[PDB]
Amino acid sequence: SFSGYLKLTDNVYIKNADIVEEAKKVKPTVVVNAANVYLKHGGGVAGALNKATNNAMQVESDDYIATNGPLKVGGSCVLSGHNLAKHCLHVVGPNVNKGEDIQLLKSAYENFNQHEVLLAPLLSAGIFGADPIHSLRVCVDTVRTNVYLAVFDKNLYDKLVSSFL
Repeated sequence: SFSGYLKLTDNVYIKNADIVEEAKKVKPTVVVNAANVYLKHGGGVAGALNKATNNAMQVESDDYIATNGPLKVGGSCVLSGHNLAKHCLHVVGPNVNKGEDIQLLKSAYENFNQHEVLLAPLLSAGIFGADPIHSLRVCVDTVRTNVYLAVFDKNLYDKLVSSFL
């Protein structure tokens, strides 16, 4: 199962880890992708997860968008986890760099409550432009299911743990 995580709350755990490497090691039931509404997995966590699937995630995602149209900011869809997990929960956090409402971050995290346990990144962090300390706070105040957070950046991980209220 999950190893090396620091327990933050009853249900939230955190580790300084590459979520692709973590998914390949654990092969969890659900890995969360930091998706955009178009499921265009170009960069950040989405680009890394997609590259690990040899682009199979993108091919599957393009078929999903052709059939269903784009997701909503704050929304999600369940697709295959390919070689990384049983399923991938593609969750769209607001992209502050695209001028999207930060209030949608709580709605984005609510998608995690439909899954008993998940391996996930901090939503709207990184190239999505939100403050990762705020994202962690929304995560622990919104998610009630067991979430194992992988934070790629060591310096950010230390700052998140050291400032956790």
